[PDB]
Amino acid sequence: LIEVQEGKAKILIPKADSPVFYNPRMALNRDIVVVLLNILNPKIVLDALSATGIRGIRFALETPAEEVWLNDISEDAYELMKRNVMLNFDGELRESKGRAILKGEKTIVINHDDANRLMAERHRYFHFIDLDPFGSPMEFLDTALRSAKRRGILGVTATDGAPLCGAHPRACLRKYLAVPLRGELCHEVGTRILVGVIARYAAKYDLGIDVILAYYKDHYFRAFVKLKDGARKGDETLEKLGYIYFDDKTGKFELEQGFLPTRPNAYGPVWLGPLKDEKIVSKMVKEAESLSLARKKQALKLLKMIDQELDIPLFYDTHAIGRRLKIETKKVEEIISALREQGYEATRTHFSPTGIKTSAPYEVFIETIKR
Ligand SMILES: C[S@@+](CCC(N)C(=O)[O-])C[C@@H]1OC(n2cnc3c(N)ncnc32)C(O)[C@@H]1O
Repeated sequence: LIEVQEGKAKILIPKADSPVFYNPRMALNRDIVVVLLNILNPKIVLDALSATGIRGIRFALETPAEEVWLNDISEDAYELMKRNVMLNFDGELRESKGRAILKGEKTIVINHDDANRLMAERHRYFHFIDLDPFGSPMEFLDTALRSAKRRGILGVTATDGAPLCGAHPRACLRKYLAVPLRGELCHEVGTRILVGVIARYAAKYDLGIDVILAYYKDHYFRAFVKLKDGARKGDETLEKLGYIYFDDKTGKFELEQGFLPTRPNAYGPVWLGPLKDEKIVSKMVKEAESLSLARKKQALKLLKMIDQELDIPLFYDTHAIGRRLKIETKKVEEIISALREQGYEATRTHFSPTGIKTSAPYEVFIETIKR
């Protein structure tokens, strides 16, 4: 059992297969949540699957959250959670039947249980829930949508890019109830599928969603959504769903808005609405800068890219399109400059190193990239 530090938190992690899971590479993902929570200010928050407890501990130490819940089904994780919490906080941790509570400046609740059972007990209780599972979050989604306030925030992660990026089509249909698209656009389609499944599951509770921030990074998808209260809110949310058509011979895509597609070879359903709230993401860049984070340089690099990134469905991948059409292409920076000079919005995208988001028609893009 060695000690490590992440952000303002110091935790004990076992040494190697490990009894309690901890991934230092996820320090960035945790930094982004911290930044967002300092903008939204949720009071009651839940770290549904905390393992070592690092996420919830940082929520308590680095954000305005007043009541923080840490939960894990593993006995080992639970014991480690209590230890690391008391490693960062003073006081006596009162425990009773797989539940330990500390009532200090911040109220910390440590629970040993199935996330679905805990969330079912806390109906319409949390202002913010963070679902960070090992793989798919689908077995916890429906209950999280009932555990969060009707105007709460949901932070969702999916680490199984295989089905979301199209490698495992069958699994994607089973888990996400959507037809995935392979290729250069898969990182974004996977992200829009995640957001779209959250929107679809939310509808039955007469709730809609506004995406605060949804992105892809190092083989995992993240979606922060704000629940909207009302049947009409839910109707308008479903109206933002749609499908994608992809011509594998050219890289040209088409979009169809609607609950159901009306042509063959449709991919989706996917969320065709905004993948970010401009104002909030803009504020996150500033907030990240004024905060001490675990991976501050990587967090700013990602947030700045997303901040300047055009918020529009899909993009054109210079490399992939070049390979499909069998043509030579210009460099990305040369293409963006050329597109802007012609009056079209054009930016790079975090979804791909060679991707370009632009309002320009496919044909205009092709004429511009042709070298
Ligand atoms: C990759 S880890 C989570 C990490 C994290 N939240 C962070 O930033 O370190 C997911 C894990 O979820 C678990 N788990 C699996 N099923 C669960 C369930 N039904 N309820 C609560 N926890 C569960 C674990 O035992 C384990 O600690």
